[PDB]
Amino acid sequence: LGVGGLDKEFTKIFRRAFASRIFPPSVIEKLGISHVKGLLLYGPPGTGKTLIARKIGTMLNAKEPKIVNGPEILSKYVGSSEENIRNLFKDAEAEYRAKGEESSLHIIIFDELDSVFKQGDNVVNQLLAKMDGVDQLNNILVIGMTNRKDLIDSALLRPGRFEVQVEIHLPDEKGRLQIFDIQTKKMRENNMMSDDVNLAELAALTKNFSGAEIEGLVKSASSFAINKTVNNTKDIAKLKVTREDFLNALNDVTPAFGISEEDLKTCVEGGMMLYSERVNSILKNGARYVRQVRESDKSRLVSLLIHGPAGSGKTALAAEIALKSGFPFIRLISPNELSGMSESAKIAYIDNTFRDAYKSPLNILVIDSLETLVDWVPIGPRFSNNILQMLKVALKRKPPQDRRLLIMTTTSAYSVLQQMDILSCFDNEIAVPNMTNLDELNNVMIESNFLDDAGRVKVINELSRSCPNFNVGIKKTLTNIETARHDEDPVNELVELMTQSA
Amino acid sequence: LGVGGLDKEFTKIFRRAFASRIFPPSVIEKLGISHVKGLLLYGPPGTGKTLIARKIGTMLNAKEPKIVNGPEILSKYVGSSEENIRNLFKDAEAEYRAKGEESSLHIIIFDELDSVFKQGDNVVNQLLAKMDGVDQLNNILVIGMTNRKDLIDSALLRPGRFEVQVEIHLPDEKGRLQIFDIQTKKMRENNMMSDDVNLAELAALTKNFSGAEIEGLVKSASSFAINKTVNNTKDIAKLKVTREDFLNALNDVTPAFGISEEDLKTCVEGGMMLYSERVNSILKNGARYVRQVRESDKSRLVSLLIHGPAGSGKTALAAEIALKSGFPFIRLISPNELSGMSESAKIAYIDNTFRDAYKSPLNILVIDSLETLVDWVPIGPRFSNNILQMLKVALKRKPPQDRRLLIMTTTSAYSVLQQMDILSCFDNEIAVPNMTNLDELNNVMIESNFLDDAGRVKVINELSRSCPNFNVGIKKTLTNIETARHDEDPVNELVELMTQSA
Ligand SMILES: Nc1ncnc2c1ncn2[C@@H]1O[C@H](COP(=O)(O)OP(=O)(O)OP(=O)(O)O)[C@@H](O)[C@H]1O
Ligand SMILES: Nc1ncnc2c1ncn2[C@@H]1O[C@H](COP(=O)(O)OP(=O)(O)OP(=O)(O)O)[C@@H](O)[C@H]1O
Ligand SMILES: Nc1ncnc2c1ncn2[C@@H]1O[C@H](COP(=O)(O)OP(=O)(O)O)[C@@H](O)[C@H]1O
Ligand SMILES: Nc1ncnc2c1ncn2[C@@H]1O[C@H](COP(=O)(O)OP(=O)(O)O)[C@@H](O)[C@H]1O
Ligand SMILES: [Mg+2]
Ligand SMILES: [Mg+2]
Repeated sequence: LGVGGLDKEFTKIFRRAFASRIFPPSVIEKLGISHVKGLLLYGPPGTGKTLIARKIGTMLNAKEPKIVNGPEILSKYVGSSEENIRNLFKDAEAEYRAKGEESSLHIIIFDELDSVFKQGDNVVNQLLAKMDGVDQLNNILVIGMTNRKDLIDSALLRPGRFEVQVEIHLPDEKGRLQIFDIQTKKMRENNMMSDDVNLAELAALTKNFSGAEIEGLVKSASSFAINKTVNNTKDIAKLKVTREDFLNALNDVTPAFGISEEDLKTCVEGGMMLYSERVNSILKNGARYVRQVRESDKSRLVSLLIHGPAGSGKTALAAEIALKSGFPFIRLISPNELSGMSESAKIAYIDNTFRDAYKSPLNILVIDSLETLVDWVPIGPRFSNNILQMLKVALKRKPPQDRRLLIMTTTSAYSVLQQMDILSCFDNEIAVPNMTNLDELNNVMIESNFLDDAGRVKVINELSRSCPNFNVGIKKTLTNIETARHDEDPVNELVELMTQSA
Repeated sequence: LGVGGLDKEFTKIFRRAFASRIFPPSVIEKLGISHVKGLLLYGPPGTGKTLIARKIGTMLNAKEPKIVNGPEILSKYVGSSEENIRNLFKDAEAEYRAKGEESSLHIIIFDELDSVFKQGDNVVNQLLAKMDGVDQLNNILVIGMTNRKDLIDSALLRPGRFEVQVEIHLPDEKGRLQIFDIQTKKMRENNMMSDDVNLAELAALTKNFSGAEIEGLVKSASSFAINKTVNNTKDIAKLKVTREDFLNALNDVTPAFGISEEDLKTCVEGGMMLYSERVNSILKNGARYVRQVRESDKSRLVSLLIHGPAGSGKTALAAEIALKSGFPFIRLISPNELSGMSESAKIAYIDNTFRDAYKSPLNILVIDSLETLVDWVPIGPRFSNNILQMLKVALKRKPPQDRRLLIMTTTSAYSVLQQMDILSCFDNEIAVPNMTNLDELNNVMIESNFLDDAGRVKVINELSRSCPNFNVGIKKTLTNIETARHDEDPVNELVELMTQSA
């Protein structure tokens, strides 16, 4: 037919809404049943809802559907907006006067149905009165479509109105291998496709692409072969695309529900040097929870707290554990995203982020500096109570239907979180200490190629009686080393910075 | 073609948006790909985004591009505003009905697209309908332009809408040489340009000029040579522009993204004298960080705190370090800039200043009198929490894309910042102490010729017995020395003032 990967939920639509339309009225009169008049489809954008609503009508040989946009009718002035509602059905009315129950099936698509409620009452009255009032047309069938099911009021969902509802899902790996077979077909039968490409590879790499994004990949890959030979010449009738084109294109289309990789990675890491055994222990703990979530049925939600002094290195460890996990979906929430929003906008940004994490089979979330998102200042104290009560719920709600996620949160002010008592949310606590031994500083000096070994010995010797007991974080230690590299005499400056920091 | 310095952007634009229009229709119908309908260009103003749109379309010999300006739609009356969106496409429809699919390309430029969202839903919806709806045209391509990309709703950026996005940067030194080649062409071939000029020099002095400001320079340098002949004369054919005429024009034109020279030099500095050995060490240690930021790869953000008593000389040291750096971009934020603004306007002025600093290769910021920007007063205490949380984030965010900057900030209220808990933001702290020795008072008098030295002994001989332990700042000392000079008995006046001031 033309739609891939929906073979299950395709069946249910036909069974309830259309199979009754195939039989002639005389056997329907024998049963005394009455045709359903509304259907509601919901799911994430770009998944092919309209494609279903169009392709089904071809099997009935029905009229090509009318299509309407909510925001248009709502943003039009009330006058033509009002009169446009009544103008719609005249065709479905007209053939009913001419032919009645022999009349051909009519269909109307009403897009963005939630836009009416997210603030059309006349439209809702008129739209119902034509299908459920006394002026009941039997010709019509209205398809509603929305991204959010929770905004539509139950007054529309009682029987006779929108009585059947279906959910559309992102395609799994068996499905993307079908969607490639649909999109590429014309390139294959004309032999414009090389034979080194193999679609069983491309279905595995496109780990989370939706249906609409796979076209962008095919179209983008094809655009290299054209540009390779332009600049009105021969070989126009001899063009081929190559597996090289199908691997360059993966850099020009970036998926939604993907990995934010210019965050983390190049931004959050300036090193990772295993100066002490305690670092190896923490990275082994972090990697164990990542596999427990992958390989267990019994725990779909885990959340961890990472805490310690300021500048001790918490955020780089939370990112390093994530990039090695390989999960399809990763995002973070940090103060850099929320700057300049009003409080009423901040709560909507947090809420929308969690609504996305319930749509992929595996997920990670990172929350950076929880004490800063709440606006804590100790002089009052002053803080936002509305934002605190949002997070306190979101950390306990479990995702639906065997989806699962791992949450990691970091803080510098454990004494304050204990005073708000929210510590009943977390399943475990990981503590990060500062540096405290001169042997650890020797490892840092070696690993960063400070200077030749004759110099490093004197620096350790000098501190060994000037300040044997110092206590300083790794973030500051790597700064003092880097400024002394540029002075006249590093050995006599680095000691003076470290004793000031001690 | 006549556009310079934008090599890499040109390939990326041509490959995706236009190459598909060059091949014959029969081969595109063979592949089955579909033409891209929208392209988004963003960057700083005056950098040739509109220029590119005209000069690309001439290679296709397409029709002259229509132009419409966002505020010219929005500020009209709604009725004629609404009608104009329907009017704009009338030509593209009419040719399509006459030619069908073989119609020539049409192109439309939509300027200040970010004006529509910062409040347009009708005009947004109608614009989408012509490119994404049932009535979608194949003849059009729509070019969008913005400066503040983050104001675009991501609903515009999904496949099929504004699918491709490109950033235009300020030119580097390899590029500014090409712009002078283009702009001077007519002057050189008519021989109206002297042989004493050297375009490879002027490209180096125009250290941060944008393309639109080099037109202003070349025009202004020509106006001197014209005016030199008027008050209109015979022998006009003798004209030449000369190297000196560019050196005079380079004072009449001043760029954005340049030094705020007169607000640093004339206001903040009023004599710098090396009265004591502590002052040599602060300037030496301050000049080290300026070459760390210039030369090191691994550190791209640095922030310093300068703190100490009132009137000690803190603001004059911050400006003296800046004016010797030679960095291209320098600015300061001080209470004089924000006086009389509303709290909702103060936050907007601070935010916009940091987003300019992220566009140049090297930058400095001075943030003066930190406890005054917050309005802190101890009787309540009262202060603004919304401004404090604006600064606490902005001091930690690293600049994008291998750019770098140095931040310096000054305070008198170290005992208060220790309560607001913001001292984790700063990498090093510099202390500026008061005067305490009569050798320091002697050095200040010698530098400023208070009076002949046979008198100058007596001031110290009396203070040495009247009150040796005087403790005063340099700001008050220079004020006392200047008011005694105009008296009848300078010796007693200065001794009295310093004894009282202590
Ligand atoms: N083994 C390590 N553990 C932690 N950090 C390391 C290690 N090796 C190098 N680093 C570096 O130390 C710095 C730690 O910075 P980071 O921002 O994570 O500190 P932080 O404690 O989170 O700061 P804040 O408390 O202000 O959030 C980074 O530049 C990181 O590359
Ligand atoms: N070595 C020096 N260091 C600092 N200032 C000096 C020095 N020599 C002369 N001056 C002069 O002393 C004055 C110091 O004034 P300035 O406004 O910098 O004080 P301040 O510490 O900023 O005062 P406030 O604490 O109110 O900001 C300036 O006019 C400056 O030119
Ligand atoms: N499962 C699928 N199989 C084939 N094509 C698909 C599929 N999903 C999306 N598409 C393609 O993307 C478009 C259909 O999705 P569309 O209806 O535009 O998204 P939405 O449902 O958000 O309106 C068509 O161009 C269609 O060919
Ligand atoms: N890269 C460039 N090469 C040559 N001239 C340029 C360039 N960029 C800008 N100019 C000059 O600046 C003038 C105005 O630029 P404009 O296209 O209006 O910039 P924008 O549209 O981004 O404001 C142009 O007419 C042109 O002569
Ligand atoms: Mg942190
Ligand atoms: Mg000052």
